[PDB]
Amino acid sequence: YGAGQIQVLEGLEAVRKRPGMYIGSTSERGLHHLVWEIVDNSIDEALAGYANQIEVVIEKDNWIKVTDNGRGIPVDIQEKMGRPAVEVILTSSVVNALSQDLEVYVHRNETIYHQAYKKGVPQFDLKEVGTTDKTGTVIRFKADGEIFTETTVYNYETLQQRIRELAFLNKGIQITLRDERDEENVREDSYHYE
Ligand SMILES: Cc1[nH]c(C(=O)NC2CCN(c3ncccc3[N+](=O)[O-])CC2)cc1Br
Ligand SMILES: [Mg+2]
Ligand SMILES: [Mg+2]
Repeated sequence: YGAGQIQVLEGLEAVRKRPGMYIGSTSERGLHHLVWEIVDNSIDEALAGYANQIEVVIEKDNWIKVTDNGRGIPVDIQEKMGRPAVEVILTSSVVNALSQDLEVYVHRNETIYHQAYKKGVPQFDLKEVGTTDKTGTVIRFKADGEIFTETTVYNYETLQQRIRELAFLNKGIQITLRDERDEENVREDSYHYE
């Protein structure tokens, strides 16, 4: 209703109108860029000194799940928007705007908080769903086929090459890639340079 929500909605419209100006293209390259946008957040949180494990999973139907053991995206009610910080951050995310569905689970304050979105729009208010003794952020997203019209299927080797490189370039971070798309044949590569 307020000036805040208005700018968020205009922001989503702008990203979906010209996706290639935000992520380079809507080809297979652009699809893979979505993963790097999320993963780069976890890398920064590790470099800041608050995380050291990152897991990227290619799930059934080419959902992507990214999990870190950082502090967790904050959930406190923000001054600007009057909404949880996590909601504000994710409603301005290009990955969220270009995903048909996105989910977040924040582990923080010994609590698990959950919110879901479609094309960047929150589907309900941030909800406490359980408790935890760890901190971290889990992001699950499904790329929007309306945007990524060529393909929404990830290439394991493409993710693997860059994930390995990230681990090599950011020594000490454990980065794991797992492909669960075929439950009968699951592949996993784990990188941890010392
Ligand atoms: C997958 C993933 N991980 C993160 C992440 O770790 N974000 C950090 C950003 C800094 N955070 C903060 N922590 C404490 C106070 C204020 C903060 N902040 O400014 O967001 C913790 C989460 C964002 C996303 Br997608
Ligand atoms: Mg509570
Ligand atoms: Mg380590």
